[PDB]
Amino acid sequence: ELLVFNFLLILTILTIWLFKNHRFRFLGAMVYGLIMGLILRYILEKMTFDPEIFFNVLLPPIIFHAGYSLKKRHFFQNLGSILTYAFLGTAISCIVIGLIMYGFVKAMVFHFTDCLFFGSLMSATDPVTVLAIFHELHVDPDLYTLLFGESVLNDAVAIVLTYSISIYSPAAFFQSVGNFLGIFAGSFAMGSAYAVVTALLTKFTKLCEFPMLETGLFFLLSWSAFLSAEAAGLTGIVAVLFCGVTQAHYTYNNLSLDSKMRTKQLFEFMNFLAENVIFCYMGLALFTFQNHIFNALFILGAFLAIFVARACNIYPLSFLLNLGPWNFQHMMMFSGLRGAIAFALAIRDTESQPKQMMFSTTLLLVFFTVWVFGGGTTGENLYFQ
Amino acid sequence: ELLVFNFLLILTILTIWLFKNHRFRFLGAMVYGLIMGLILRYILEKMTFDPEIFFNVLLPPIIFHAGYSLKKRHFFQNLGSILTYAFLGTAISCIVIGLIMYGFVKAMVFHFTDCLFFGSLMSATDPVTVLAIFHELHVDPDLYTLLFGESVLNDAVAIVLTYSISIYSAAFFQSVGNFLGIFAGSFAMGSAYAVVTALLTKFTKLCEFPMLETGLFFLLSWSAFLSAEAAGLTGIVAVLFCGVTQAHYTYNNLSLDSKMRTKQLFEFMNFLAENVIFCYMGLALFTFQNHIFNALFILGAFLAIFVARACNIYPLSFLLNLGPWNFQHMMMFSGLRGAIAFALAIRDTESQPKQMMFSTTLLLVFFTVWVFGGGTTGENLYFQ
Repeated sequence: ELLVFNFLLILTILTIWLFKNHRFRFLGAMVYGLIMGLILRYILEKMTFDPEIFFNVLLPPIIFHAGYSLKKRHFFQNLGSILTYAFLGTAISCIVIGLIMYGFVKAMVFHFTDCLFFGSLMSATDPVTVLAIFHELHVDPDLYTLLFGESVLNDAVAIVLTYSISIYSPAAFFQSVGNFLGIFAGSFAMGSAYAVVTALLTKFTKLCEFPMLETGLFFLLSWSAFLSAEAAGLTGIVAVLFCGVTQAHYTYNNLSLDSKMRTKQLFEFMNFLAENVIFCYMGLALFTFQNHIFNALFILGAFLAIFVARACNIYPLSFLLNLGPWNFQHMMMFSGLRGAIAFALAIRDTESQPKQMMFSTTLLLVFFTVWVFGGGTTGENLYFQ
Repeated sequence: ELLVFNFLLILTILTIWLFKNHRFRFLGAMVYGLIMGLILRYILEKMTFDPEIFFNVLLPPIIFHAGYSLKKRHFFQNLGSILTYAFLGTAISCIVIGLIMYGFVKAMVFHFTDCLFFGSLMSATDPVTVLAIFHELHVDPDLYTLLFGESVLNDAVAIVLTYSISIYSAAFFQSVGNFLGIFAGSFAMGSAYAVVTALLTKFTKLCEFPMLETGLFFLLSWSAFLSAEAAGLTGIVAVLFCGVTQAHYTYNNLSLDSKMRTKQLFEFMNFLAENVIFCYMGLALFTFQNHIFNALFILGAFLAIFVARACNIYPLSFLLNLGPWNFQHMMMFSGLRGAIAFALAIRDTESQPKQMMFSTTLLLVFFTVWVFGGGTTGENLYFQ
């Protein structure tokens, strides 16, 4: 694994250079999915040293900046809608299984347990490209906050919800519900406890006179909450650190006054390496030869179902919210990408079932298809408002 | 392994507490490492998993800040004096081998090639505690910049030199060329990436994109370390140290925004050097197969400790007087032993079943020298 890491960096200068050079083009690392892969089709196994378990420990730093960048402009404005969109994860899962179940059934003119697994897997929605486009336009703040809040909550629900399905074993349905509620409640309680401990430590003790000591303690205490989840056996490790929203609510504002900018720059740099996760999408598309061995003709069943499922649970959910404004226009815009986190779930143990491989293959084509919406976003923005 | 890192953080949290309490204490974090091991001793192998190759990849962030923190106030006034201490690593190894050679021969009442490894390894000296004292007191700026000079340079020299004599087996001539060739190639390739970084930020306008140039600087600097290892050029730690020219040119050209961020970001990882400071007791209490020897050869090495830092600086610095120094800084150079020398002793730590004595001996050296470092303010007032 000597020069394997070098290839990750070497291509990344090109990714950095693409953003600066192609700043005004019609339309960064996602472009290399087609051209770059074929040249190396002939080190392939080593470029695959990528360990799934270690993929779920470099993601929490990505999640932390998402929860550390809240502007507190939606806690009393659109928080209720976001909490209403917590049921969207259940809504997407129960509707995706509605159509995809008939998909492979009509293929033969195998169990239902993995059908639920795919539905909960696809529920993640992280339109980072759309959010970046909205931010640079510095417009529609109401849509900016509401969409961003929905994007960081469903994936947190998705990771917790899919685990209970994987351990479903009959009745025993309430056992899976208890595991879902227990893990999610435990993740929030213990995860926020470390943030509270960090907040109270810097609220009374006059440690703010040492900018590095508070900076180092802040990173260690925040990372300890994520680490403690695996030690105690409580799963949802991604959701544990995501609950550090209260960390930016109390610890940031209490007495820092110097590391306020330092915390962002140190942590956004970790989030600035999100192209590595972006690069990993195409990496498993060709390097992991066995992963995409099937590429079966089940795409059309998932292609039609993945958009109609989102279509049939955005307006009805917003219709209920409208009973108790919203411009009646934002629901069309809502339908963005299909989740950055989503890829990691499809690579869980990678061969548990014969169809476990083809879920990743279907997900790979999703990333190669839905990303055109990110490019066709400026035109869509001016189309409506 | 999931909960192994968790126990490292809690003891690392207490390090911040110790440095918080010590504003006026007579005086270090070196205490909790010993205390933590006793609790677990009275989980063992899992705590000290610590892959040997993985120690050399968490080390470069420590070296990078040292080369990036230069005040550019020494290359014009004491550059020659500091470069004269490039032979100090060899000069220390010239006399350390002599005493250690008689240490086991007289005790016996292996071969001398192992003495070379111990002498080259011992030449490292990074008295980070000494620099912290001078900075807080804000005194002796000439002494502060001179001490920082050889302290960080010889660490790279020790790592590159010990490899040549480790494979050395007349045959001594090409070992020097191997040592010189790697060191020469480290400066070329190591500064090659720095030149590329410098020219990119001076011609193309990256000043308007501060969110992007910070990643570019980190990626290019890191790639210098990765390229050296992959290409087969050893002394990869020295290769990243050859990026000292980034602070000379890249840091000053057109950043104007990330100047502070680049310093803080890399210095933040250097603040995580307590893990290196804490990996001693992790291996000094839990690795029962490693440190169980603790042979009665410490006195032979301990006598070599003081004379190594005396038989060289007093003669060599006398030569520099030919072309003041007040004769107080002359004796002050006998500082600490640093923290980089640990990794050279753990190079798979299994060359021979009985030769692992050097790993045992080095661990006691850190404890013995640390208490000497604690009583540094007393020597500061006695001399100056």
